[PDB]
Amino acid sequence: SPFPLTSMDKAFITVLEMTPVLGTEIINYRDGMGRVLAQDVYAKDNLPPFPASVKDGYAVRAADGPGDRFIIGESQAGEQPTQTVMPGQVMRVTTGAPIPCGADAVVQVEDTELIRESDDGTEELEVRILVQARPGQDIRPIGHDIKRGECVLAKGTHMGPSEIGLLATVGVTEVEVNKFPVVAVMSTGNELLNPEDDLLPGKIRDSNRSTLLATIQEHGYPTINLGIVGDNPDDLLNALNEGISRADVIITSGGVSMGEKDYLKQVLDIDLHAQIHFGRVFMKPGLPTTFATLDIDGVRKIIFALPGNPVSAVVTCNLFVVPALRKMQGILDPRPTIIKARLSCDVKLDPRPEYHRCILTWHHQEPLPWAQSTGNQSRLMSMRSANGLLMLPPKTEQYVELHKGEVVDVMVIGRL
Amino acid sequence: SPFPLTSMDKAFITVLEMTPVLGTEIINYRDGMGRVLAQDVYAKDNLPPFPASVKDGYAVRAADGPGDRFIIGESQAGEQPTQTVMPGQVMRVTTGAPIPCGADAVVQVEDTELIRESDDGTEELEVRILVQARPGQDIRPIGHDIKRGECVLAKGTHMGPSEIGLLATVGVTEVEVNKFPVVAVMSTGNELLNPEDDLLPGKIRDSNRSTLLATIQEHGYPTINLGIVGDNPDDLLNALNEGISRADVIITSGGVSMGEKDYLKQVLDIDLHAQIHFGRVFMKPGLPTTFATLDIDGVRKIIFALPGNPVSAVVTCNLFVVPALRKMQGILDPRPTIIKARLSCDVKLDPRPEYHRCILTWHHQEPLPWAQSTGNQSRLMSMRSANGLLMLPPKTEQYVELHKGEVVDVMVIGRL
Repeated sequence: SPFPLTSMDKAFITVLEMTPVLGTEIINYRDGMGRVLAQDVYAKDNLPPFPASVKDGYAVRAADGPGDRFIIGESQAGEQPTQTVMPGQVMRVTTGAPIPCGADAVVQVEDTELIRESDDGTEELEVRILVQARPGQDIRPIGHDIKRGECVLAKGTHMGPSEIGLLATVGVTEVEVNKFPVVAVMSTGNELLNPEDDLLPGKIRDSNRSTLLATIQEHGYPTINLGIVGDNPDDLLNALNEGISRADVIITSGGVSMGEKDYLKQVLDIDLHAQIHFGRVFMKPGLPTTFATLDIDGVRKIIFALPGNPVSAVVTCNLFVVPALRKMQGILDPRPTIIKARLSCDVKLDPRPEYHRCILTWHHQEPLPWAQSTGNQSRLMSMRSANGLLMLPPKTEQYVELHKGEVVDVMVIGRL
Repeated sequence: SPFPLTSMDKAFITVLEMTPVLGTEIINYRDGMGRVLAQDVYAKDNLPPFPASVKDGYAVRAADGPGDRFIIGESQAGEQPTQTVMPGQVMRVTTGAPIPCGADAVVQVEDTELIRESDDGTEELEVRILVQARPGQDIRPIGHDIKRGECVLAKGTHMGPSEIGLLATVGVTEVEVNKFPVVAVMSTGNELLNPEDDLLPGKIRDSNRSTLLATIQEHGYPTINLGIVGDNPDDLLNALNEGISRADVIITSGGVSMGEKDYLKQVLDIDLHAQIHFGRVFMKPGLPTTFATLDIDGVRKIIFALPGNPVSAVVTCNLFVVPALRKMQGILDPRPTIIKARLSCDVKLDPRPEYHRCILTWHHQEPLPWAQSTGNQSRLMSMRSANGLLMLPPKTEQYVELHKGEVVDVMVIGRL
């Protein structure tokens, strides 16, 4: 130390290379949102499991052709019919009802005309079939949608609502998935008070813990608030030991610049015996960002020591922490989604790659969204929550500034 | 009935026009994610509340200019200094520390050279200042970032992690927000079994409840599972009455096509005394979709009767239900985000506007994402969860088909 400047590219790959994938657990399928399957899932039944009508109408014998027919009964959803349709007969069917024995096609009600009904009008007795049915018409045969023994979901699938619905369909209500990481967050600094506190001389409220915890919670991971820790080695070691005991990932903010600090980087190295992989990153903001791993008893803990600056802490959380968490919970390609957008304002480039929260908006019929950096002046736009992180290239002897309208990379960090 | 075909545009505006905005409640700021503020929030303190150093270095008198200086002490984060810097003196400062009386500028450590330190090396005693400081240099004056009395968040703001961090910063830990809707979901149909059940003759498992509940939960709203209800008027009325009692929004699936059904539309009208605003929509899938409101005791309940077809139920939930829920929880412009994408395959157009789940992907440096419809054939792509809903125009005497590469509208429905 001062630790080497690590390039942004190397820092990012290092995080993903060194981060473990968590082990597996069995869950109820209803709790599956955002989980990654650690097993293939097979169907144990056909869908449909009986031949089913696609339409409201009549189950017919195609070989009878068009003509006038006696209605012998009705096949209704949920009940296996017991009658057999004979020549000159049909059975009323509704969508989803089983096709009765004897019938080999369905004719939809619009292709029929009713001839006779009961005196009280509640039962149809005779119908005119106006068309020549093709065999199998408007019937879903057994297993048309899913066959018994078919693999319907592969291991590695990241589940959303439709996958949960598919598990329900096939009756696989307990599934093996990767665990979610438990993430502990602490803040360090003698100037910090809790949000609930009135100010005292020399002090400010801690906002990083809240911002970071919210960011992690937004992605669905369980969290632990480890509070504010004093900037001294003893208290820091104790807090880190608690985090290691209680969590898979520890995030700290503060204590990583040069000066009064570097207690933190020193404590990680000498007292905790952690391996610090990088301690400075060539990026703006985020220069003092630190990443370490600790191996205990065949388990790898990961530690992120983020800058105390509140803006820097939230940018680095989205760039480094979130992808790591995604890898830990089993997502095969944990990289963030990066989209192309048009800059709303001119921006000056820095020798470091630069990152800034922004709002992405689509304008009428224009194919690319516009990216407007936050914090810098309309009323409505100044109220929206950031959903992007602008990713600006470092300046070069040639490119020193980017202009309004130019296409840039933006990392998605909020629901769009 | 058969109810008039309502255009997709009219159906959508009707839903948003008729849906109420819920009342307000006070919450702890930590629970604020996704909430909409129903109050303006003001700062009661300045940030910083004392003049603060931007840098590690020395607090100086600019009028002394460059030269050799006695270091009289250190100002550290969290402690108000008690000494006054006199001519020819400086005080060590770290980033965030208060500027002592007497000093009017900070010179960063890189613009200095140390002359003398204590015998044990732990305390700096004399330093050479190499530059002419400008008055106020590297100091954040009181209120530079936030002024006492400043409105930092406006009513109508939809909160994310950064807004939660801002509440923590200003110490406003309880805030008035709109309530979230409680959404009850039931399925109807005599053919339906619970996911936990083995199949019986004539029956299939209910997947809609699971898919719909997951979709609603993904957006963060509380839900109630009302189970499977028999397709008969008595049981339907009882279930609806339970939903009305327990929830703000009731979603049913099944019972809305012509035939064995229309018990549901009849029960809503005659027994529940609800106002059905539309009962068919000119769309594919989703034709039988029904929307109703019920006013009791100055409270408006909303009821969506979605198609029983599992694909139709999930498309209609994203098009109609989600925007309604967004309006109920106070979001000022509850419309979904619609983006432009390139079709991955040729598609035939229908006389109805058509909607289909898809996966959006960005390719290397290409500015527009590609949209690939689900369900229709690579391995990896067939595993991803849908994040889009393709919105296809109705066919016209001129446009009958859309080709691979053509730009189409896609509604975002998943984290991208």
